Amino acid sequence: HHWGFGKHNGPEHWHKDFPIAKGERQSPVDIDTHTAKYDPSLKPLSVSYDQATSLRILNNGHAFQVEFDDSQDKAVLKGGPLDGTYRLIQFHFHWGSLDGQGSEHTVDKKKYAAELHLVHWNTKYGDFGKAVQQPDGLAVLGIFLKVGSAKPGLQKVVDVLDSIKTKGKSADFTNFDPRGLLPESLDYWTYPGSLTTPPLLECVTWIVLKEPISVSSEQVLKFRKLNFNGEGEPEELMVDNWRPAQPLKNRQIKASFK
Ligand SMILES: [Zn+2]
Repeated sequence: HHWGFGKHNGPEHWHKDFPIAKGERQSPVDIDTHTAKYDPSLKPLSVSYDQATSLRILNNGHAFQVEFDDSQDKAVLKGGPLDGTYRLIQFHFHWGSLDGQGSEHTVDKKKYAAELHLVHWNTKYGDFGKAVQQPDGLAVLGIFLKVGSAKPGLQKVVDVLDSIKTKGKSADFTNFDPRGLLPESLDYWTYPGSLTTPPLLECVTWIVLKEPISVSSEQVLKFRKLNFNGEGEPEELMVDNWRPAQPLKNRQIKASFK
C-alpha cells in the first residue's frame, strides 16, 4: 500500500509516510501574479542544452521520465536565481484526465492541462543522491502546457509511449533534444520549495516559466493512454498525477519581469 494518485493513497495521504508533506517549504504552490515581487537582482536564466545526451525513457508507475547522461557538464542550468551550475538529469510531466486540470503550479488559481519539469542537480554536491539532501540541491525548471497547436519537438516523446505503457517498462531514448520543449520567453517566477512526489524533500529552487508551450489535444491524449499499473495487472489509466497547491507559508515568490 504505497503512495500514489488513487482514492486511498493520493496526495492527502502522503504525510503519513512522509511527514515533511506538511513542511515549511512544500511544492507546488499557487503563483499570485499580483503579489510576486519583481526582483531587479534576478539575472537572465541560462539554459545550455546543446550537448544534452538523453539515454532512456521509463514508466516509473506515477509518470514517465526521460533520463539524461549527467556524468559530464553537458546540459546545464545556471544564472537566474541560482548560484553555481546545475546539471540536467531527467524530465517528466504531470497531467490531468481533462484539459481543465493537470498542472501542479497554478497561476492566479488557473490550472493548465499539464506541466513539464526539467530536473537539475547542483554540481557542487557531486551527484543527485547527495544533492537532494541539501536546501539548494536541485533546480527544477517548470513549464506549463496548454492545449492548442501541436508541439513538434514533443512528438518523439509521444510516439514512444506505446512501448512503455505499464509500470516498469523502459525503452532506449537517445538523441532527444529538450530545447524543442522550451517556449520563446524565459521570463520566470522563482521560489524555494520541494520535490512534488515523495520523498517531498525540501531541496528545490523552483523556476517556473511564465510562457506556456502549446501541445495538441492528440499529444496529451496519448499521455492519458499510459497505465499506473504493471503489465498483467488491472488497468488504471495514468491520469491526474499532479499534487495540488500547498500553503505558501513564509515564502515570497519573485518575478524576473515587470
Ligand atoms: Zn514533477
